[PDB]
Amino acid sequence: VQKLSSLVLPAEVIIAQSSIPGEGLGIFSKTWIKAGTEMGPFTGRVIAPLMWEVFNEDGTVRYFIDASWMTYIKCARNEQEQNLEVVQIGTSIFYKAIEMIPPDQELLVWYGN
Repeated sequence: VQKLSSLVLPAEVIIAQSSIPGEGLGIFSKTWIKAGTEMGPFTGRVIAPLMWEVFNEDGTVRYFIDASWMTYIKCARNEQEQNLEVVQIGTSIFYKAIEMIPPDQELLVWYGN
């Protein structure tokens, strides 16, 4: 698996106007992004129970991470336009490409499974 770090904007992506109605900027692929590519860690403030649940082993919510160039990736409104899934590694949040992503396609993230 390719690993894109959340520190500095990867060569594999650029920022341009989001194809989605409300939010202005978005992340667009610049090269092919292979299936399984993981991006992160997504960093932010830990909030007691842009924001993602960090889960316990039993599937309950432990806390929220509230916010990187990753903060420019907009949310998929539905599974059809989703091409990134939130994955938890330990208590860290990564985004993972569900499938191969073609060049010049907006990166849109949501919950998986």
